[PDB]
Amino acid sequence: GEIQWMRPSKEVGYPIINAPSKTKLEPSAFHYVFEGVKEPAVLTKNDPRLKTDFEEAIFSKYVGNKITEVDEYMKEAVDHYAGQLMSLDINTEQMCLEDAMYGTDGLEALDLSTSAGYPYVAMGKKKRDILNKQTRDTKEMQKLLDTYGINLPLVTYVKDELRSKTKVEQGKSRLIEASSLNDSVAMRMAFGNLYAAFHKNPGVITGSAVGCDPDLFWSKIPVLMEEKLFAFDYTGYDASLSPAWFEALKMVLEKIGFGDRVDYIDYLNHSHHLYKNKTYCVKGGMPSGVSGTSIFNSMINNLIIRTLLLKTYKGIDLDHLKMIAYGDDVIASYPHEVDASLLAQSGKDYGLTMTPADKSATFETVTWENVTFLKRFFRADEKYPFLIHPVMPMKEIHESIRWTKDPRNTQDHVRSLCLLAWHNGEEEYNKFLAKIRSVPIGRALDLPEYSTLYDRWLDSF
Ligand code: NA
Repeated sequence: GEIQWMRPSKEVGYPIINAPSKTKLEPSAFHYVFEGVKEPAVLTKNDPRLKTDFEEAIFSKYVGNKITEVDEYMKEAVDHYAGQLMSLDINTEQMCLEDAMYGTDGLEALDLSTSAGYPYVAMGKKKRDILNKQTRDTKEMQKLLDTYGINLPLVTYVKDELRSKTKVEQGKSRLIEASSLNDSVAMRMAFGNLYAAFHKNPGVITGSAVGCDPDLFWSKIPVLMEEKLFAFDYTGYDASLSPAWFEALKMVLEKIGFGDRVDYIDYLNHSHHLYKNKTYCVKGGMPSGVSGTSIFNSMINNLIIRTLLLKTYKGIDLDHLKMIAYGDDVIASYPHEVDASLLAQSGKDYGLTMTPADKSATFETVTWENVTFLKRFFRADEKYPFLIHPVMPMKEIHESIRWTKDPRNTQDHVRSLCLLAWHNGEEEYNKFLAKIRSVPIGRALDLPEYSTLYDRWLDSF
């Protein structure tokens, strides 16, 4: 991805977009009960903690574009992945406006709390004033579609979240690209059935894990991965995607029956953005935040890995490449050992910056003991080995509980953490509950005991 130009929004006919400048994050009742080092990300150029230009840091993710066209290996990757998706019999029909708006089997309704994007965000008009979940009314929406059309600018927001000290000082805050409600609705109508098919089919056929339930899905994964596992991390995956990857994606879509609406992918690839009082144009780069983002990033990941394997290991048998992606995150396997370091090398030529799985310093062999997916390890249950525990380390959880974005959601926030933490074992879980209950706020929460979560887990399969 590469920013073509950037300039005052007024010069191109756009209003200044006002965005929050103060974080909603504040020390929670457990701030000093648990250890942590993360703080709220910088949200403005005038933040006292900044040790470098803010605007420069937040846009540096656009490292540029390394490839213009779709080469021989990419076409091969496209044919193989498309043929594989072909076996799911995905309904290629367009999804009606009502379902695209309020949901249907395999697709949740539109999130009524997130931004409505441009121009609504500039007219002070919110989603709540456009759709009614009880009515499933599509009259206002329709009227808005006809009035403002599609292919509207995306609104760039800084993500209000916890970041490390380094990332705070280096102004490395992440950005959200809120697309207009019109495009979101248009895209969910165009790809609604594709999204549904993926959500209902997490695994090695879609090569996607979006819409999955770790508690249940973890037990299915091992029986889907071949003998040798391999994985690696990406640096600025979304922003690094070159236009060629979007073209490769459209080819996949064409081959599976959606060639009818590949133009919507151009909207993602060559995108128009609004940030504060500036407007900019980007060539390449996936708009992190847009509807379908997760799925399209996952699809492109399936193309990338296949491409690097073809380029690096001619004669590789893609039919035995078993991988599951969730955006840039991936867990892959092959009957034979492969060199991630070599693949990483090939990756550079495709505009991808690949590094050792889980911040390792060197490319080490990935095993079932050290592999992670969505920050979770895999651990067989001591009593019933066929049941696999998704284990997220307590560090992440400790960092999160020390802050709050709304005192009214303390119960939900802490319960959420509990559903992640109990998998670390009973000894650990109880220590966690005890600390929570060492302060008044914690003692007033209704939290599930270990044996309760274990029983609930077994009863969920
Ligand atoms: Na883009």
